[PDB]
Amino acid sequence: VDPIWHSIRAEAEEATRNDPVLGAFLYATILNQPSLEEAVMHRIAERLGHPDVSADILRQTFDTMLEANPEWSHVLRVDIQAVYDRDPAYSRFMDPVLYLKGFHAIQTHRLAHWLYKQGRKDFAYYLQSRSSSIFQTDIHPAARLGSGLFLDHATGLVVGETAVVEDNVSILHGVTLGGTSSGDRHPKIRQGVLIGAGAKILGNIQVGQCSKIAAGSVVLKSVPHNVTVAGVPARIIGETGCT
Amino acid sequence: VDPIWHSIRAEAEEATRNDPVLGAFLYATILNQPSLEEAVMHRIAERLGHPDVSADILRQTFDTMLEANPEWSHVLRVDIQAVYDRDPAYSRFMDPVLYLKGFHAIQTHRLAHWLYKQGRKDFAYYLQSRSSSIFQTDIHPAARLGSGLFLDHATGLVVGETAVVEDNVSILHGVTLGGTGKSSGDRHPKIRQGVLIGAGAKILGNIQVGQCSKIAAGSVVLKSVPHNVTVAGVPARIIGETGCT
Amino acid sequence: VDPIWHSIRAEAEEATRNDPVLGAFLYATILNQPSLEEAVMHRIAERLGHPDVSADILRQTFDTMLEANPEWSHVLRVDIQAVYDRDPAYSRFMDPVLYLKGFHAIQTHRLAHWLYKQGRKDFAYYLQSRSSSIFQTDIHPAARLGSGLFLDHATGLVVGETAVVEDNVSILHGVTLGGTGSSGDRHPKIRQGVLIGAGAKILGNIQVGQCSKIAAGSVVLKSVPHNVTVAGVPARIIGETGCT
Amino acid sequence: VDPIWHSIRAEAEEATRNDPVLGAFLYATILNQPSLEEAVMHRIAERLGHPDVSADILRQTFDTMLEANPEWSHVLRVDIQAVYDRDPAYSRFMDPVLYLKGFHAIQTHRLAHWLYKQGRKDFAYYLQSRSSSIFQTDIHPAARLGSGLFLDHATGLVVGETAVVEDNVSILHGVTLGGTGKSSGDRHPKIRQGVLIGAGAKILGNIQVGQCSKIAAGSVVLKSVPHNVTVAGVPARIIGETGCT
Amino acid sequence: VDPIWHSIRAEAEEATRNDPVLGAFLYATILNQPSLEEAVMHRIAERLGHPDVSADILRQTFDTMLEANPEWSHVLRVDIQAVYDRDPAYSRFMDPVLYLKGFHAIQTHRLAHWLYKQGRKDFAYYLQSRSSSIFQTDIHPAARLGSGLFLDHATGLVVGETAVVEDNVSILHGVTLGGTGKSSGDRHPKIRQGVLIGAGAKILGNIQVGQCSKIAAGSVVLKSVPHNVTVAGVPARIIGETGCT
Amino acid sequence: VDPIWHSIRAEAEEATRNDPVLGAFLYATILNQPSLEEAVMHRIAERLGHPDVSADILRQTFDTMLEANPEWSHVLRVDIQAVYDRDPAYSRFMDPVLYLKGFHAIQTHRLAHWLYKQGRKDFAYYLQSRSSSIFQTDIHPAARLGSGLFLDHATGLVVGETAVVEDNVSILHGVTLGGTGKSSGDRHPKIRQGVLIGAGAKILGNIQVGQCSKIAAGSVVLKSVPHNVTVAGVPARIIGETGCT
Ligand SMILES: [Mg+2]
Ligand SMILES: [Mg+2]
Ligand SMILES: [Mg+2]
Ligand SMILES: [Mg+2]
Ligand SMILES: [Mg+2]
Repeated sequence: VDPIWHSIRAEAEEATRNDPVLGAFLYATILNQPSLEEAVMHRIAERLGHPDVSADILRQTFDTMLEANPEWSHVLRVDIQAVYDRDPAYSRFMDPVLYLKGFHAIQTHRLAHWLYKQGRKDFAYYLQSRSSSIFQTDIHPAARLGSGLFLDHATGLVVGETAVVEDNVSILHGVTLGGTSSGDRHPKIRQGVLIGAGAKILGNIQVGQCSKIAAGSVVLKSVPHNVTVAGVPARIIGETGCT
Repeated sequence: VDPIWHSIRAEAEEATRNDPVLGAFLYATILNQPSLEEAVMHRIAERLGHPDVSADILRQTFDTMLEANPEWSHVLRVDIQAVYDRDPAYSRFMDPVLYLKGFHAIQTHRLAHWLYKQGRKDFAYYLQSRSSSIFQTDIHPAARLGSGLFLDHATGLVVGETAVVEDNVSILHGVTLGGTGKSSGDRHPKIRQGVLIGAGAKILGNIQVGQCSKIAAGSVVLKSVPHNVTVAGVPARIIGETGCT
Repeated sequence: VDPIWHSIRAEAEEATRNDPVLGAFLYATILNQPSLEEAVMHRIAERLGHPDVSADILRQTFDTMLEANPEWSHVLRVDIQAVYDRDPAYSRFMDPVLYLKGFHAIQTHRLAHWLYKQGRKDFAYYLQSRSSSIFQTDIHPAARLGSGLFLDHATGLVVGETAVVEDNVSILHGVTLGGTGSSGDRHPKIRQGVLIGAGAKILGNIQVGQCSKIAAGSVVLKSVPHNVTVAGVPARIIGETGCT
Repeated sequence: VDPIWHSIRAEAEEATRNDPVLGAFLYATILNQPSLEEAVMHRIAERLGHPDVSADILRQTFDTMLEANPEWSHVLRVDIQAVYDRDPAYSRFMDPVLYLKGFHAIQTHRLAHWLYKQGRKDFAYYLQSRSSSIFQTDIHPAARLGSGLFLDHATGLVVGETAVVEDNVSILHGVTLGGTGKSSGDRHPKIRQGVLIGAGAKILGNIQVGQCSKIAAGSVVLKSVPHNVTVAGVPARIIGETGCT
Repeated sequence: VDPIWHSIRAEAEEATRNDPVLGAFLYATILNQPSLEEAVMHRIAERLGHPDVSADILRQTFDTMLEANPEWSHVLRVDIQAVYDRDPAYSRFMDPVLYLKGFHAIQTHRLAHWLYKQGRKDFAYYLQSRSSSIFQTDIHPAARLGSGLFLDHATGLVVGETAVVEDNVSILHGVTLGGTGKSSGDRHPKIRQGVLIGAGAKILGNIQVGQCSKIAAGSVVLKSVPHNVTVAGVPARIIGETGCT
Repeated sequence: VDPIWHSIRAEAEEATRNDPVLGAFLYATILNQPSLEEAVMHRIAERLGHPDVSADILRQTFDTMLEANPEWSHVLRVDIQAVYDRDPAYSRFMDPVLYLKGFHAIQTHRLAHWLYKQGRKDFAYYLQSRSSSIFQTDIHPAARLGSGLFLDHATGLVVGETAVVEDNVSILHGVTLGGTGKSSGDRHPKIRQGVLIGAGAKILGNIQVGQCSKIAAGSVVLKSVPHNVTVAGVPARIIGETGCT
């Protein structure tokens, strides 16, 4: 049972038929692959590949991560499901896999996070640098991100060293989870939270579960659960629930 | 008669004499080209090319768009003329064609939009994905952008699926024409002709910005803006009257 | 003696020991290089290198800039020292040289700026274009940037043609030093020691006085006195501060 | 009508259907191309392309050669027909166009040869160098090669600066059309119409190989060869009579 | 129990410690690989990879042939064993896997041969074209090559469509197993077990070279050669007796 | 003074004005370079560069060789002078530096030879493997080559582990300095000074070719040759007197 994988294979076959100049891209990336994991690792490694460190090295490293962490198989599928559930602009499971840099960046972080805890700090920093340049997402490898994360549009995401994001969170573009203290100094974003475009959340503060942070908000103090905050500085302007 | 082409040709010629190391780039992109259209498609294809999908296939596919849409020839030139007229930092028609990712992003979108309407949705998504990563401009292929569009600096632009931008619009970096977050069906802004949108501005929801209006940098616009006004702030308020360029 | 360069070589040697698969990257960019300058020029050239204009051409041109501006040797070391002193997420001098695109964007501008003063505007604009696309930093070649500059995270930086930034300034991502809405000199002057918060927009022919701090998300449309903190849309003075 | 072209397009269509992963290669090289000329020029540019001199610059230059030498359209097709008639290992018109380096090298020579005449000697020598490295054919740009030329397998062919090859010749791999002692002047072979040159044959000096004759494999030819003979051995000696076909 | 595999890993580890700049190459090609088969496929795919057809697609296609053809695992190791035993210039099992183009060209043909039989003739001919350009070995995908084949130096190898090379054969560079002889049908040589073919030798026509025989460098062979002889000369003459060993 | 270098710079300058599209190539390879050494190292590294092992790593390793072997500065110049003096087909000192794979193969070998002597055997074999594939010259890094070596056309050169080539030797394409089949230690030829070796010639065994002698094209040399003679044939016989220069 892997309904997502078989959906993705069917989409890739139709796409190839529908546009056969894309067949090298679709066969290499989806159709020739033995699994969804290897198709995701392959695509991300090809986007991050560079003369400095080949796609192959990245792909091979990704594989060793997947072997030290077989639960990523589940997390990964939950992440794809998040996009499929939450983004109306895209209708296929194949879309975050092939196209969506936010999805690419999340799994890249998962790689660099694992590497970083292994003492492989340069590899992790390399991935961090490459993701920042190619996906425009600067996430410190020490950062903790939950499963079912939705990073929509993504451009300009900054996430600090001691930041934590829990499960089922949605983050848009232009968001900072940063400082400025110099110990634990970055936000903790509890489960189900939505963070709107351009929001700045600064300091070791907490954003309560199910809360919403309106676009352009500057959040300088903890936000309770089930509320909506907005503005510079952010004040409560509404109530909400984990919908 | 094509004064934009011939002036770009003479700009490239001087640039090569001035800096001979750039001769391969200037000849391949401009001087060896038979037309402005071909030069523009070449430059863009080269910026977007990747081992996943070669610049050649992008270039070839661009040309199929120009065949099916000859009016792109005119749209291309008014988009160049917009940069020439509105940006004081550059003085040559060649500058947007060679260097400015905003201009490249616009034409990329026009290709993707055409492809999307033809049912070639993976090709359109691929271009949108590549434009987002390379030009930092995330424009859904279903979005509708008019001619005379000036995308200045560009970085961080997001334009939603149901957005419409009319003619002679100018948009700065860090601009979102997006949704509130509910949110389905027509849920993205309508930007009427002559509008200027300042840096970092967020315009959210199926709301309209009336013709010839100006949105100051950093504004968060949640309700419709009438024509002929300037709005600023979080949330936006009308601060002044204003007119078209 | 060049303790910064000698620490980097040591950091890179241990790095390859620790992770040998990165040996090609680390030997090519650091250990094989005769100097810190050539390691920095080489990394930047590899990042910006493209079929259109090769890394080799970029690297060669960088060396000519170095040859013509000996003082860059000193400026480069103060910029590195700044990341080391001011950023708690990184512990090695090698970090900005290898990974930090803000650092790479600054030295890229110093090259484009020099080129642009030589009349080599196309080479200048090509660098500007590439840096805007690869490092997400759009700095006009005519802008002036002082030494000890720290560009943290960098993504979305926009710096206009007439902008001036003095020594020892720190600038976060999403910053605009731009204009609104004119003709000539229309861009800000950021005096020494200033800190500019994430997302902050500083527009027009205005100045931010020495040691001042602009908070995250501030929109600054009037000149800011020395030794203050400003915040808000639009910004107002919310405090007093000094240099460090 | 251009029957060769139309056959090639149909063959490329079937090929893509039979093995879709080859679709990018087959579309970019054949199906997206507007003419046979452009398909051939494109494939060759891609094979020769390098970071030193991009495929694009090679492809643009080639197109410049075609404009100044409209005769090439014909030469190209008779070269292709030569392969289709003389090689039993291949059944399709597109085989030479996509795959056969001997064919690629002849058309590279034609480009180099024209450049050379134009005083563009670096570009000529660059192609010669790249062809020698990638197709293993070293042909001096000053060499003259006729049409209906068949370079079968090709590896290790060397053709001297003053060599001439007439129409309808077939040359195998390992063939030297080379020099003898030193000497500076006219010093390489003139090969007349219809000659077949066997594998590994060495033909040295300003000597002539007459109309319709056959050099067997491994022959060392140091003296002129009459028309309508077959020669063989070291030193090459006549062994039979032969004619054209 | 894969003593070849285990020695190769150990050679790669030592080589990386000895020359750390080669670490990316040796990790990616050896030490990050799960098997000898995947390392050999990877190396070959990287050497033949091109923007026309990526290394990735080659590697994926290779892995498919391994799947459908489990026999190759054995043929591969008797090939590698052939090199270790027969070449005095190289001391490691890692050497053919990484460096030796003759070894690469052999395994490449085995892929192309399989594809050709599946009806994927274009992919077979692309591999043939690419091998001929990069390894200088032109082997028709319909040629039948036995196990334990040693191709030493390789440059200039040409093997016709109807050729058959039996097991335990050694072939030097510059060798042709070719035709006369565009007669169509069965028209290329049949080389029997244990044969040694010297540099430069040309074997032409549907003829046979019998077991354990030795063809001296430069020989031109136009008629069947019996078992257990050494032939030499242009034309080739039996000059002696020889045993297998 | 360094007249070779100055002449190359002037040639380069002239070439770029003659053909501006080649400016990126000619600046990056010659005009932007501070020495002849660095120009030659750069060209070779760019031809040999691959995703497996970047041109930068090769170029940096070549620098290391130069740092330890300042003597190569002279060896390099006399190698360039050999081409200028001996090849009537090219009139500029720049020609071998840019174009001639035989000259590139020589300096590649000198690097590989030095690495091999340092115990960096894998880097040495990789260079040997790459040169074989890209220049078609298979030279074992343990071979000793003197200065003033002219490798004309080069395709198919094979030089064995224990071969020695003394100064001012000229070797054509298709040449083997190899072994016979009774191999142990020294099993490859010794070519003394001033020898000319003709195209396709095979010199097999631990035999010696004496001073100023000439080996005619196609020859198979199986026993030692005294000084001041020409040999020819299969196998080769002394056919006259000669004397070199
Ligand atoms: Mg390509
Ligand atoms: Mg092409
Ligand atoms: Mg190059
Ligand atoms: Mg590759
Ligand atoms: Mg030559």
